[PDB]
Amino acid sequence: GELKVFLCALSFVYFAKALAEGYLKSTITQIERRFDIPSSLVGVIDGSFEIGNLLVITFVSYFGAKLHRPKIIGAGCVIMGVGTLLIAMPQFFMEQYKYERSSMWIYVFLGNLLRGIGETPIQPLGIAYLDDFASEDNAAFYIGCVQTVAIIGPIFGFLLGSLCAKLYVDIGFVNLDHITITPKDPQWVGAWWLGYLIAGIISLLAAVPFWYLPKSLPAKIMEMARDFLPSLKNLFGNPVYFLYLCTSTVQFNSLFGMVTYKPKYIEQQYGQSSSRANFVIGLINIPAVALGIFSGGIVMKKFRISVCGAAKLYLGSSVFGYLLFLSLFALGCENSDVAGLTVSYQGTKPVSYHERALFSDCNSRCKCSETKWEPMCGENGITYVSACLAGCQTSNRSGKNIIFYNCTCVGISSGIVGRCQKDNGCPQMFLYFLVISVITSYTLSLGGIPGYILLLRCIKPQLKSFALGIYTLAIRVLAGIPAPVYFGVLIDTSCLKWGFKRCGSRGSCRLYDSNVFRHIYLGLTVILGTVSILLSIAVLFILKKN
Ligand SMILES: CC(C)CCC[C@@H](C)[C@H]1CC[C@H]2[C@@H]3CC=C4C[C@@H](OC(=O)CCC(=O)O)CC[C@]4(C)[C@H]3CC[C@]12C
Ligand SMILES: N[C@@H](Cc1cc(I)c(Oc2cc(I)c(O)c(I)c2)c(I)c1)C(=O)O
Repeated sequence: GELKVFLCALSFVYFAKALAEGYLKSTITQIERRFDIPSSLVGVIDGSFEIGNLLVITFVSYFGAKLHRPKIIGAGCVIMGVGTLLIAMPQFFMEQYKYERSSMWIYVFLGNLLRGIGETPIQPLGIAYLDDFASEDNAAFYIGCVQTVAIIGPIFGFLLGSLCAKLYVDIGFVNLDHITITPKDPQWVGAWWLGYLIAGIISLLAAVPFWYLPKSLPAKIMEMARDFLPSLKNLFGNPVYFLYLCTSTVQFNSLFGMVTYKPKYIEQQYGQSSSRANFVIGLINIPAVALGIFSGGIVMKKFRISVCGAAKLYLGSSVFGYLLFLSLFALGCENSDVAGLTVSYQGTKPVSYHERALFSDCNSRCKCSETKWEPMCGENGITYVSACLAGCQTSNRSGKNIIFYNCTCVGISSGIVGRCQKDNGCPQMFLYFLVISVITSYTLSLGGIPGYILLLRCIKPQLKSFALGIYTLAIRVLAGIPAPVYFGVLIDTSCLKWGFKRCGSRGSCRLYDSNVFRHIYLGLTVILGTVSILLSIAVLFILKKN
C-alpha cells in the first residue's frame, strides 16, 4: 500500500544521496587538479556539506515532525539535486582545459553546501514516518532495508566516478581528435562534471513520489518554538536515550577511526597496494557490513524481539565483534628491511631513532636527495630509499621493468623498482586478517538495527524524528569529525620517513613502524569499543530496571 510506496521512495532517495556521496569522494582529487586550488580549499569543499547539514539538521528534524513530512523530504531531495547540478556548472563557463604540452570553485563549495542542507530531512523524518505507520515487527525490517541501501549506494558512486574519469574532461566541447594525452598521462583530467549532472538528475527524480504521498497513515511554528526546550529536556532527561546516545557515540568513535585507516593499515602492515586495499574494503568488507545491518533487521522482525531483547542483541554483537577484533593483534607482519630506517646498511636488525643515517659510506660519493622517496628492491633483500642511496650507476629498461646495476650498497649488485615483497608468512597473515575483519564487520553491524530500534522505542513517539535528528548530530560531531583526526595523529606518531611537499612542509608519511602502527591502530579501536560495551551494559541494566 502507501507504506510500501513510501518505503520504495525513501530507498530510492537513500540510493541517490549515497551515489552522489560516492561520486564526490571519487572525483574530489580531479576537481582539485582542474580548478588549481590548494588542499585547504579542498577540505573546505569537503566540509561545506557538513556545515550545511549540521547547521539545519536540528531545525528540520524538530519542526518538520508536525508538518507534511513526505513533502519536506521531497523538497530536501530537490535541494540536494540542485546543489549537485551546481557543482557541474563551472565546466560550462571556464576556458578549455589547457595542459602543458580560477574563482569558479566557489560554485563547487556552494553546491556541496546545498547538498548538506538537502540531505537533512531524509533520515529523521523518513525513518520516523516509517516507524509511525509500519507495524511493530515490520518497522525494524524496513529500517534495515533502507540502511542497507545507504551502505551499498556509494559503491555505485565510485563506479560512476571511474567511468566518467575514463572520458576526457572537454568531451562534447572540444574535438577529441586533436588531443594527444591518454588517461595514463599525468596531465589527463576526466569528465568530472558528468557524474554530477547524472546524480543531480537522479536526486531530482527521487523527489517526485513524495508529492503524492499522504501526511498520515491509518502560529503552530511559534508554539513549537516555545516547546523546543521542554522537548530537548524530555529527550535528555530520558536515561535510556541519553545512555544509548553516549554508547553509540563512543562505538562510532571506535568504528570511524578503524574504518578511516583500514586501507592504510592494509597497505602498510601487509604490503598491499592502494588499489588492492580499496578493492578488499569496498567489495568484501562493505557488503559484509550491509549484510550485518540487514540480518539485524531480519532477526528483529522474525522473532518479534522486544526492546530489552534489542538491547541484549546490541550488547552481544558489540561484545563478540570486539572480541573477534582482538584476534587481529596476533596477525601481524614485521617491518620490511629498509636500509637506514629499519635496518642499517650492513643488514643489522632494528637500529634505534638515533641511528637513522640516510647517507652511508657506500653512497657518500653520490649527491642524493633526502626528501625524495623512490624506493627500490635490491637483490640483497634490503629495500633502499633511492637507487642513488645504494650507489646505483647504470639503469636499463627491460620491458615494463627498470633495473639498476653497480649498486655499491647492495653488494656489501642489481635492484628493481618498488619495495621488496614481504616474504615470511605475511600473505597468510593478510588472508587471516581479511577473514577476521569481514567476520568482525558483519558481527558489529548485526547490532545496528537493534540499537536504532532501542533509540526509537525508548522515547515518547511524537519526539521520534527530533531524537533521530539529535542522534545524527551527535554521531557526526562527536565521532564522525574528530575520530579520523586524532586517530591520524596517533598513527602518524609511528612514522619513520616523512614525505615533503614542494613548499618544504611534510606530506604523506612514506614508511611506518609496523609494530607501533598495529598497536596504536588496533588498541585505540579496542579501548573505545570496550568503553562502548560498558555503556551498553549500563543501558541494558536501566532497561531491565524500568
Ligand atoms: C572512511 C572514509 C575516509 C573512506 C571510506 C572507505 C570506502 C567507503 C571507500 C573509499 C575508497 C572507495 C573505493 C576506491 C575506489 C574503488 C574502485 C571502484 O572502481 C573499480 O573497481 C576500479 C576500476 C578500474 O580498474 O579502473 C570500485 C569501488 C572502490 C573499490 C571504492 C569502494 C568504496 C571505498 C573503499
Ligand atoms: N563516508 C562514509 C564512511 C563510512 C562508511 C561505512 I559502510 C561505515 O561503516 C562501516 C562499519 C564497519 I564495522 C566497517 O568494517 C566498515 I569497512 C564500514 C563507516 I564507520 C564509515 C560514512 O561516514 O558514512
